[PDB]
Formats: sequence, C-alpha cells, structure tokens
Amino acid sequence: LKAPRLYAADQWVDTTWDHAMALYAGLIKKTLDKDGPQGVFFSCFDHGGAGGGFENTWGTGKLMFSAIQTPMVRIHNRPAYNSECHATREMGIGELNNAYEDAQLADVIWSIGNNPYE
Amino acid sequence: APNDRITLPPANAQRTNMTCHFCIVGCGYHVYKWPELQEGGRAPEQNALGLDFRKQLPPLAVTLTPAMTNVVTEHDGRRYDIMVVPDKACVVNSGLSSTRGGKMASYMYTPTGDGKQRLKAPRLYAADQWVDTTWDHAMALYAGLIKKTLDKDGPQGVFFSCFDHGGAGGGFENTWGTGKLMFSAIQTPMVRIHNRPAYNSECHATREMGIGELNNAYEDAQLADVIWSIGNNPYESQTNYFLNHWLPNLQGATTSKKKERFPNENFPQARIIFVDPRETPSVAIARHVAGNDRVLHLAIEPGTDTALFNGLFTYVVEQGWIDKPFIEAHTKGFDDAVKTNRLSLDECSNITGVPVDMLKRAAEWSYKPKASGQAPRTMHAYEKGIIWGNDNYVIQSALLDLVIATHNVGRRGTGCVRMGGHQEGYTRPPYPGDKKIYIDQELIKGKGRIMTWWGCNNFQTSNNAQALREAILQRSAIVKQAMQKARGATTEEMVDVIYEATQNGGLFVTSINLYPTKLAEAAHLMLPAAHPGEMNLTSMNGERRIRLSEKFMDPPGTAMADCLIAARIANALRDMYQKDGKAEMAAQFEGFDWKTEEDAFNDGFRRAGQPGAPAIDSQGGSTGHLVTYDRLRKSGNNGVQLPVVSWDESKGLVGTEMLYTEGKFDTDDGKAHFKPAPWNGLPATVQQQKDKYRFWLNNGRNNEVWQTAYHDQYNSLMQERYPMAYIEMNPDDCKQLDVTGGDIVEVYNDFGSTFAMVYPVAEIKRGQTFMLFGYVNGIQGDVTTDWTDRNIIPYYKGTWGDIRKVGSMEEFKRTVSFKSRRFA
Amino acid sequence: EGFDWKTEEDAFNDGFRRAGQPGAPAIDSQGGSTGHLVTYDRLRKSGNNGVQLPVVSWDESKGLVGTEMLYTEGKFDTDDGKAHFKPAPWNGLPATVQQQKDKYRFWLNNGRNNEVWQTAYHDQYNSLMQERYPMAYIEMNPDDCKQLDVTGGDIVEVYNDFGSTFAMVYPVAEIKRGQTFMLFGYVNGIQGDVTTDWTDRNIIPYYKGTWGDIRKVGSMEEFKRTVSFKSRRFA
Ligand SMILES: Nc1nc2c(c(=O)[nH]1)N[C@H]1C(S)=C(S)[C@@H](COP(=O)(O)OP(=O)(O)OC[C@H]3O[C@@H](n4cnc5c(=O)[nH]c(N)nc54)[C@H](O)[C@@H]3O)O[C@H]1N2
Ligand SMILES: Nc1nc2c(c(=O)[nH]1)N[C@H]1C(S)=C(S)[C@@H](COP(=O)(O)OP(=O)(O)OC[C@H]3O[C@@H](n4cnc5c(=O)[nH]c(N)nc54)[C@H](O)[C@@H]3O)O[C@H]1N2
Ligand SMILES: Nc1nc2c(c(=O)[nH]1)N[C@H]1C(S)=C(S)[C@@H](COP(=O)(O)OP(=O)(O)OC[C@H]3O[C@@H](n4cnc5c(=O)[nH]c(N)nc54)[C@H](O)[C@@H]3O)O[C@H]1N2
Ligand code: F3S
Ligand SMILES: [Mo]
Ligand code: NA
Ligand SMILES: [O]
Repeated sequence: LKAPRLYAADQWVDTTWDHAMALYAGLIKKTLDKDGPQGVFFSCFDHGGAGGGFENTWGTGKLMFSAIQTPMVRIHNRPAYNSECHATREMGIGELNNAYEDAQLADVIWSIGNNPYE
Repeated sequence: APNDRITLPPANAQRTNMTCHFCIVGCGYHVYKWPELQEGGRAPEQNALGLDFRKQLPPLAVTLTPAMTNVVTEHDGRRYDIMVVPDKACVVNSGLSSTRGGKMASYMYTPTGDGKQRLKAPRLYAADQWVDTTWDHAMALYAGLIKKTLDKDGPQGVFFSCFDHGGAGGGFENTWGTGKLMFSAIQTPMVRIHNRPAYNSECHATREMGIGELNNAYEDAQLADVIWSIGNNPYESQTNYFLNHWLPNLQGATTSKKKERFPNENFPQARIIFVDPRETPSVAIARHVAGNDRVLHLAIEPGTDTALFNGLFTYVVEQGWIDKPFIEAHTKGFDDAVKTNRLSLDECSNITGVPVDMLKRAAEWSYKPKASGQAPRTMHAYEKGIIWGNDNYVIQSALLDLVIATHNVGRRGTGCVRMGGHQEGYTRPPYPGDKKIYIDQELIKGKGRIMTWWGCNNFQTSNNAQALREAILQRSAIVKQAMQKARGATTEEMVDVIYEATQNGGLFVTSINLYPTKLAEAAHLMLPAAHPGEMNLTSMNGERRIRLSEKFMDPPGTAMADCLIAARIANALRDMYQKDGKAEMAAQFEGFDWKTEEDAFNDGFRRAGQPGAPAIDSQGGSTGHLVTYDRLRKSGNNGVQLPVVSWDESKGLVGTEMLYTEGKFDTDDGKAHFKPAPWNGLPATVQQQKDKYRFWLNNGRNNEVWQTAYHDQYNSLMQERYPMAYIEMNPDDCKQLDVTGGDIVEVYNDFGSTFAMVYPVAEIKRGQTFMLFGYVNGIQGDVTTDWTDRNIIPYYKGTWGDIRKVGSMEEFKRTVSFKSRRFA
Repeated sequence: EGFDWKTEEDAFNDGFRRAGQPGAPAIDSQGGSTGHLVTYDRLRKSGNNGVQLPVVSWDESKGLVGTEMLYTEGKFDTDDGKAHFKPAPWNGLPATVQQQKDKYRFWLNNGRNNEVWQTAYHDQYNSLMQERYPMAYIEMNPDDCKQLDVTGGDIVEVYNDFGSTFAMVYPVAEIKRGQTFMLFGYVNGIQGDVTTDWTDRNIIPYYKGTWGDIRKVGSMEEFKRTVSFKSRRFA
C-alpha cells in the first residue's frame, strides 16, 4: 500500500490522505457526537516487532482509549480486550519470567502445546 | 535486476516469429530464446542480432532495452533468456517497436516478473473465500450449471460476453473455438462482444453499402495525396502504421514511388486532415512533420460528423468534384442521397463550428481535380470517434456517400477504412438468433442464470458501466450467500443450490482470463488462459496480413489456449449428456476432439466454404484452406494479405493487396449503394446530460497504456507515470475549479460517478475534457450513457457531466509529469 | 405565481382539493386523492360529525361517506401490500443523556398539565390560570423535598450541562425517588433549557431524556398563600 485506497461505492480508487482523514475522522466524530464511543470499533495488534512495538502500541492505545475512549476494541489474535495469561498473572507469575540462558541451565525442558523448532 | 547491461543472444540462439500481442498494426517481432547461462559476444558475428557492440551503435541500428528481455522458467524447471525485438525486414513496421509492443518480453509470464499474478489454476469463490480448485471440479460445476440451464430454461439462460478480435486473447483458433461452443453446441443467442453490448458489427452501414471496412493495403497510405484521419488518434492508437507509412508520405520519401506507378499524374506534397473535436498528439506531430500549411484540423463540435460529411458531399456534388462515370457504372442511389443529405456550407459550419473557408479547403485538397486531370488519391481512415460516435450507422452512411461519389475506394492510394483496434482474427458459425439483444440491459434486468466474461472485462469497459457493476455485484452476492449454507455438498448438489439462487435474482459469474482483474470482485469461477508465445496463434492486421505467432515457452501452471478451454467445456457437456442418456443433446457437443490449437485452425478457418462444411463466417474466405501453419512459417512476419489467391511450393502464398479495384462491391448487384444520412442532432438521452451538466466527457486512449491495463497495472514504470486515470482539462477551467495537475476530481452525471487525476492541457477547449478510458484506477465508463444506435452500438464518446475537486494528491505532484504530450 | 387568493377557501381549493387531480403538482395531503369531494358547503351539511377521511364517495342524497378503520383487508402501505417487521436493538440510553444521568441526581421528566395549553399564549393573560399556575411547577418526591429543605411554593433552580431554569416545587407523593416532572413550554420557567441536543436517526429529540440537579432558591410566600399544592391524582 502506497497511498490511501477508497472503495467509492463500485470501484477501488486512490484518494488523498486529507480526504481519507476527512471521511474517517468525520465518521468517528459523527459517531462520538451522536452515539458516543460505543459506536467505534477496532481490532488492533497489541504485540511487538513489525506491525507492533512500544511506539505503535502506545500510539494506537492512546488514540483508542484516552482520546476516542472506546471500549469496543479487540486484539489481533483474540476477540476481546483480555490476556492469554489471566491465571498465571493472577497467581502472581508474569508469563515472561526467565532468560534464554535458563534453557541452557535446565535439567529438563517441558514444551507444552508448543512446536518450537518451527 | 542490474539496469546497466543486457545479455546478448548467442549467434546460434533459437529464433521464432511473433506478431505483436496488442494493436491492429500487427508489427513483426523475433523472439530469441537461449539457456540462461549462455550469452553472445559483442562482435557482430558472435551474437544473433548481427550487431557490433564493441563500440557505440548509431541511431536506428537497434531497438533494445531491458524491458525487451526476460528470463522464463519452463515446466521442466529450466531457465531461458528471452529477447523480443522488432523485425527489421517486416514490411509492416520495418524494425519499429511501439512502447506497447516493446514491453512484450516484460509481459511474458515469469514467476517473479510483471506476469507473476497470472492465473495458473482454476479459482473458485467458495461462498466466502478465494481458493484453488481442479479443472475437473471446475468443469463439473460450470458445465453442470450450463446443462441444468439448458435442460430447464434452454439456451436463453446462458450468457456470454466474449472477444471477437484477433491478436492476444483472440485470433482465428480462439474465435472459432468460442464461436463453435456458444453458437453451434450450446446454441445461445445471449452473447455480446468484448467492446459492444450485443452481437453486432461496428461497420453495418459500410458493409451493407458493399464496402468491407478493411479494403486497402498499408502501402496505400504511402501512395495517397491526402489522408483523412476521422475519429482517430493514430500516433497513439496505430503508432507504427502512422510512423512507418503515413509520415514517410508526408515527408516526401514516397514521391518517387507514386510517380513511378503513375507517370502522367501530378503528385503535390501530401497533406493530412483530422476530424476530431480534440487537438491530439497526432495533430501536433503531423504539424511538426509537414508544417501547419499541410495539416487541417477540423475541430468539430462533438457528435457533428454526419453534418460535416453531408456538407462536404453536398459541396463536391455542386462543384462537380465527383466521378460521374464511376457513379453511373458502379453505384446505386446517388440521386436520392443528394436530396436526402443536402446541407449548405453555412448550415454545416453552424452545426459543426468549423468555418466555411476550412470546409472548402478540405474539399479543395481532397476532391478537386489535380492539374493533370485525375482526382486526388484520398484515403479516408476512421476509428472510434465515429464508430462510438453520434449514431454509428448514420455517420458511416454519410461518409461512405462522400467516398463513393469521389471514387476513393478501389484506387491505389485510397480506401475508406477502419484504422482498427485489436488485430482481426474472426472465424465463427453464424449467430443463432434473429434479433439483436442488449445483453447488459438484460443482465441488469435480472435475466440469465450464468454469465461468462471470456477475454474481456466489461466492469472497466461497458457503456453505462456503473449500472452494470451495481447489478452484477448484487446478483453475484445472492449466489455467494446461497453457497454459504452448504457444507459437505456434492458438485451436483452445489449446482442445484446455485441454480436455485439464480431463480431468486442470482447470477453465477465465470471469468476466463490471464489475470483476476476487477471481475474477481464478482466472479465465482475463474479459468486460466494462455497468450501468444505460450501457444501458436494466427491473426491479421489492418491490411488483412495474416501471420503465425509461434509458441516458444510454456504457459503458467495449467493455463490453456482459449480454443482448448472451449473444447474442454464442450467435452464435459458431451459426457454429461451421454451419461444422462441424451444422445441427441450429446451430439450437439461433438467436433471438439482437439489436442492443440492447430486443430482449431484446421476445423475452422481452413474448412470455411469447403465441401460438406457447416456454414462458417471467416475473414479468410473460402481460400482459407490454402493457409497452413507451415506455409505461414515460410512466409515469415510478412505473412500474406487475405484473401489468398493461389499457393504452390515454388511461389508460396500469394494474396490480395487492395479490394474493389474492378468496381465489383459486396452487394447483390455488385454496385456500391448510397444511403440517406439524416442530421437529427444529439440523442435525447445525451442532450439531456449536456443540458444539465457543464463538461463534454470525451474519452479514449493513451499511447503508453494498453486497454484495461491488465499487464500495465503490474508494471512499476507504468504505475509511476499513470498511477490514476487522468482527465485532460482546459487550464482556465482548472483555475475556475481551483485544480491543477495531480489533484483528484470526481466526474459525475445522472449515469454515475468516477474519479480522475487532473491533467491541465492547454489544447483542450473550454467546456471539454478527455479522460483515459478503461483503466484500473478510475473507470471512465461510469459516466457513459445507455444510448445506442439502431444496431446497439454505443455512443461512448457522447456524454456530459460535472467535475468536483476531491483534493491534492501530493505524491502525484512529486512523481507524475503533467507536462505536455503534444510534441512541438 | 399561484397565490391569487382572496379568502381562506381559495387555499382549500388550491391544495387539499387538487391533491392527486389531473394537471396538479405533487401534493402530500391527509385528504388523499378524493380530497376534491370535500367542499366547505358539504362540510357545513355534515355538521360537527364531518367525515372520516379518506372520503370513499359523495352524492347529494347520501352526503360524504368516509373510512372508519384502515388496513381491515390486510393491505398495508408498502410496495408489496404487506406489513414489514423491523429489527429493534437495545442500546441503553444515548451517551449524551447517560452522561447527564451519571453526573446529576434527578430524572427531569416533562410534559403536559390538564389546565394549561401548550406555551400558554392565551393562558398567560387569564387571571384564573395565573393564580393557579403563576410559575412552571416541578413535581418532586416528598422525601427528596425534605432532603433539599423545599416544600410547595418554594422556588428551585434546575440545571445540568445544557442549561439552567427555575420552577416552583410541587410535592407529589406518587413521584419516585430520584425522579421529577416539570411542566413544559411555559411562560415562567422554561423546562427545555435542560433538555439535550440528542436526536434519533431522523432528528427526533429525546425530550423526555435528561437529568439534572436541583437547588433551592427560596420560599415564595405569595405562592404559598394563593396556589393549591394539593394532589392532582384523584381518589
Ligand atoms: N468509454 C469508453 N468505453 C470503451 C471504449 C471507449 O473508447 N470509451 N472502447 C471500447 C473498445 S474499442 C474496446 S476494444 C473495449 C475493451 O473492453 P475489454 O475487451 O473488456 O478490454 P480489454 O482490456 O481488451 O480486455 C482484455 C481482457 O482479456 C484478458 N486477456 C488477455 N489476453 C487473453 C487471452 O489470451 N485469453 C483470455 N481469455 N483473456 C485474455 C485481459 O487480461 C483482460 O482482462 O472497451 C470499450 N469501451
Ligand atoms: N495506445 C493504445 N493504442 C490502442 C489501444 C489502447 O488501449 N492503447 N486500443 C486499441 C483499440 S481496441 C482501439 S478500438 C483503437 C481506438 O483508436 P482510436 O479510435 O484512434 O482512439 P480513441 O482515443 O478511442 O478515440 C479516437 C479519437 O476520437 C475523438 N473523438 C471523440 N468524440 C468524437 C466525435 O464525436 N467525433 C469525432 N470525429 N472524433 C471524436 C477523440 O478526441 C479521440 O482523439 O486503438 C487501439 N490502439
Ligand atoms: N392539557 C393539555 N393537553 C394537550 C396539550 C397541552 O399543552 N395541554 N398539548 C397537546 C400536544 S401538542 C401533545 S404532543 C400531546 C401530548 O400528550 P402526551 O404525550 O400524553 O403527554 P406528555 O405530558 O407530553 O407525556 C406523556 C407521558 O409520557 C411519560 N414519559 C416520559 N418519559 C417516558 C419514557 O421514557 N417512556 C414512556 N413510556 N413514557 C414516558 C410521562 O411521564 C407523561 O405522563 O398533548 C396534547 N394535549
Ligand atoms: S508494436 Fe504493437 S502496439 Fe501496435 S504499433 Fe506495433 S502492433
Ligand atoms: Mo477496440
Ligand atoms: Na462509480
Ligand atoms: O475495437
């Protein structure tokens, strides 16, 4: 993608960024003004690397949560605003608790629900 | 890859013949093919080009760029260099390559090149997603639906829009295969043509008057005193005819040859007259070449051609600048046409807007006797400005009347000819119905169970295209929704589900193509086809010169020649009918036992007019059987002009240079027939748009872009130059709308809405515009009307609309040239 | 053109009586296309009973004959003659209204009083009306009243993010805690100041959907002397 793309009713065309923002922000604004945030939905990455990361998760999160203030947000891999690791975290154990060096120091490695070579 | 060298073909490289894939002119090319890890040396005898690359080459020595090279990967996995370059010894082009034909190498299929997205296998929209499917399953579904439709609704339920043309995505094998399938086997009349919404001709009037539209040789353009280009932008649309034949005439390089043929005839400097509302690159280039004094631009009001030709005809008759012995011996209806078509110069001028002096001059140059006594040799060339003009049938009536009265058919250096679009390659059974049917209107109105687009894309190229797409997308959606409920169905059950959805407004859509295209937005089934070079293919150019394009590489995946796709469908349908114990229906699907494209050439072109043959309409005529692949190979890219007159092993194919030179026309009596040509103004549908909206929405070709840009859309240079369809606008009009080059506008009227990037052009008249037709980004046809002439020929050049600024595309400003395309 | 009218009957002829007639422009009329059967004189002869529209026939002997109930044949005013069901989503209160509810205490219900007509354009000049309702009133729950130290004839400000207005307090036992009812449209204390800008898809306001707070201004002794604050719910 090199420029904004618009489906103008019956065909794909290019459009300008200003037009795209007029249409997109205009709809969000209209929805906020008449329905409030509950009318504006997102499914958004929450991850790192390409298509994520600390800059990007902040930008999107600030936009969705602090500015628009919509709760109608799901995550790239799961259909609500939730965690993969509710239980371990609630038990007091955040899911990334070691180093890769620990895999070198182990007597035994369990690989559970996991195909790590691939 | 590296942009600063090329791999030369080895001295011993394989070399095959190829006609350009694209426009009517049909320039000759050679394809050099050799293993990837070999190359030629720079010394001239150590490369296949015979050129000396040990030092700089002079101008005209070669046409060679990286875009003219590629590396293909064949079905055996081995990689071969190819180089596709123009043939210096071909009479058509004399080693010229247009910017379009020049890219053929780049547009051959390779896994990583511009052809990367070529269709390689059947694609199925299985209700909610695109997947691959087998050929067997695809045929079971497609033939299964055709069979069910035939069984319950008859042929009237099976619709096609199919190419009827030559070159790539057409030609004699392919038009026969498709025509036999549609007309002799299925026997559906629900068939339109790639460029027009019924089963009709662009040239009903000239044909009915006895003058087939391709009646001369390209050499005639060299021998003419005067060339008319009517509704035609030939530098851009028939480049190498214009460059290699027309211009040499204007430059004086053909004067010797005229004088050698006609010892006692004056030949003044040649002149050129353009009848075109718009000042085009062709007009500008003609003026640079010949000077302003030898070019007449009759910048008529849109849609006024009939009035122009009636005024000219009236005048040459009143002046006596006609051939009375010719009229008396070889024509019928003259006296009647003088009365019906009478129009004064003053009235002509008022309607057309051309000043009287310019009308007189055009007549003086073209028809007033030369000092030596003979009439000028005036070749009248025309194309889509009048074929898609204000009443196709009447314009041609008006023009041909002028031509016949002035004896400008059948004499060397004359002709009243189509310039052409695609190449020609038609061999078909007769159309099986007795009426013209406006196919798009029928589809919009909810008729048909199954529609196949076959080597066309009317999403981009229909008239009133927005109405078409709206309807097809909706009808397509009904079928997708119905398919959605299925789980675990047999092919036969799925046929039933789809058939039922078509009783509820649905339409099953198939596309048979090189590429997905915009049709993929609605299609349920897409089948992969093969283009020239992946198959043998025959076709003829605008002077009827038939050539063989030789196969030299494999198609992508399981892509097939269109004629063999037609055989596949026929044989599927036959098996289904045999299996259902229906011997009589099965037999309708006989005659497709084909292994190779040559089988289709033998069954079609070469059977026409032969004993015990069915009725066959063929541009080859009844001597078509004298042409074989082997004989065409021996002819080379010079081929033969059709019809063939004789053949023997020692003299090869000998054909026909010019038609009608004995004064016998294609009518019952052998005479040419004049016709009345009434001036009725614009059609009401079009006049209403003109009354409501500001801009004439002229449309047509750009030199660099081929058609619906099915290849060019993947070419990074093409997309950088023309990222969006452009609209030429007068600069004063631009300032009024606060737009400049690289802004995006909406163009709209009562028929639809589309978009374009603004291209200020000083030469465009106030209140007129010109938009690129057919493109992938901003479809022009949305704003064309539904209006057609008596034979369902659209007035594609006849529409008006308003223009609204969307915004400035800064990226276009930074990357696209908005500089003048009119050379001076 | 088309306003050469000397009397109101001219406008009846030009409008109601032309609807659906030959050569007539497009006209939307509750009379329908049989409107031309109605004339002043025929209405006079009908008396105060008139005729239920649409008129189905007329003649001098039977007068206007009209339509009692619509849709008794099962043919509805749609393309296909059927009645069409529609989806009806529950989305709670509009955000704009919910925000006032979240910020403020009282549901500010509003509407009619039996004795008062509309914006009181006549009633404001009527000395009996003005004695009985000198100021717009607000029905309040008596327990809510005690909490705010107000009784009948006190003056309160009613306000929220949209505006501020005033009312005289009318304790009403039947009002629910947290709810109120103020006379709308009135000449002394305009209720609409505190209604929101929110409308449905066709710009229909939720006039009955607003919340606000209530603040005592003071005791209007004159209202206490002259106005009944007795119950308007008959038993
Ligand atoms: N407004 C407006 N509309 C016009 C015109 C105009 O002047 N104004 N011009 C009209 C004219 S003259 C024409 S020719 C039409 C063009 O209308 P179309 O025929 O719809 O357009 P093309 O680009 O020629 O379509 C060729 C299609 O076939 C595919 N293809 C190419 N090679 C092959 C092959 O070997 N096999 C198969 N099966 N498919 C192949 C391409 O990928 C592409 O999708 O548009 C017409 N429409
Ligand atoms: N570069 C390139 N060349 C091609 C093609 C392509 O896509 N690209 N397509 C090919 C095909 S399939 C075809 S059909 C041909 C078409 O080739 P042409 O017909 O030459 O090209 P067009 O641009 O469609 O239109 C020709 C001219 O008609 C003029 N015109 C418009 N309205 C009228 C009118 O009322 N009267 C008259 N007298 N003139 C009018 C326009 O101003 C335009 O200059 O080109 C072929 N060659
Ligand atoms: N005395 C008198 N009669 C009049 C008028 C007048 O000014 N004075 N005006 C006339 C006019 S123009 C009109 S429009 C009519 C109006 O006549 P009605 O609509 O009957 O009267 P209102 O008092 O506007 O409101 C009706 C009821 O709506 C209830 N209500 C409030 N919110 C809701 C809600 O969310 N849901 C439900 N289901 N009920 C709710 C209120 O408690 C109230 O009793 O009266 C007409 N008649
Ligand atoms: S190179 Fe091709 S596009 Fe036409 S002018 Fe020649 S046949
Ligand atoms: Mo064409
Ligand atoms: Na559109
Ligand atoms: O064409």
